[PDB]
Amino acid sequence: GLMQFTLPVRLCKEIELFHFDIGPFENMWPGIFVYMVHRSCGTSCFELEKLCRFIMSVKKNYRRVPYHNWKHAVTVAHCMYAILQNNHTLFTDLERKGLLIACLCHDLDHRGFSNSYLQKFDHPLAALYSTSTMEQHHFSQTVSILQLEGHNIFSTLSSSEYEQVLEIIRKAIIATDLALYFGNRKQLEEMYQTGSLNLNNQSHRDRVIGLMMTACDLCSVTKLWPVTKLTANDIYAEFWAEGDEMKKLGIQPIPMMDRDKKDEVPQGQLGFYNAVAIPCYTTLTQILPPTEPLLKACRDNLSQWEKVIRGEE
Ligand SMILES: Cc1nc2ccc(CCc3nc(-c4ccccc4)cn3C)nn2c1C
Ligand SMILES: [Mg+2]
Ligand SMILES: [Zn+2]
Repeated sequence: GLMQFTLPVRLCKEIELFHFDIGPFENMWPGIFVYMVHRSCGTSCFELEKLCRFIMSVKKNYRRVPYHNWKHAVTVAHCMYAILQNNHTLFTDLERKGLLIACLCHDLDHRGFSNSYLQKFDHPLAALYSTSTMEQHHFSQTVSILQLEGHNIFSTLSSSEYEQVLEIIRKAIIATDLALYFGNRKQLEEMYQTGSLNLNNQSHRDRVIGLMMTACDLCSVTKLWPVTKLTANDIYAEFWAEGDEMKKLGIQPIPMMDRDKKDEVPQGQLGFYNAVAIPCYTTLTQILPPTEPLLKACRDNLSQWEKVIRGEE
């Protein structure tokens, strides 16, 4: 109860910043998460013993893939921590509880393959879940782990408060399906622009949390350039393995997934920043002004990929 988590001084200061990198010491990542829950939510949000047992079971259910791994989970939770801490008064008690957990769980048991590859392979998960296939699975794995003995971190919530937090987590995880992001951001853009956006309207809040989930999920493009650049190598190592598997099924993959077309990576990142990332952080900054450093960092990284193309690196 009187037992804080404290971080060394450099991590204590830099963890508050949006561009923080959680580091290569895997054994410190649980401590970093608990630290963030404690300042974001409170030392009373969760029973320490249950929360530590939940974190360790979540870790165990992330696989040893190049990108969609335990480090990605904790990275996405840290971006959500930074958003919540820079927007103190905008979020409910239940939302603070649910959103860091949703972020830690959002890619549980990822195999390093897209929804499209599962559907072409005819994976059983593609018959169980016809849209947002991996995302319905991540939510299903989250509920499985919450139901293990001694793992119910929400045990103190009422029946209806429990149902609300699980519903925040479900919508937050479904929203990480990038297919859904384009339409969500268009609606939010129109709502903001015609001044109909209303944070007392639950369906509006839902959309705003959706966009926060996309922003946290893509936060690799908001880091210092050497982090951004080295993370892109992991991102492509997955896509290229999926491309290899597409070629094994007798299907030319898209160029993004074809290792034979490595050379167009710089131009592929430009389209990504222009079509996905910059629009995401722009609309997020319009709705939540203190998230502007994510947009500024994204713009700085777009300019670095421009320099790669001009052969200045
Ligand atoms: C956080 C984050 N999330 C993502 C998701 C996808 C991508 C790849 C983006 C892309 N590359 C290509 C491409 C590459 C080589 C040859 C031809 C085309 C196409 N496109 C859209 N980057 N990414 C990042 C950085
Ligand atoms: Mg995902
Ligand atoms: Zn993710």
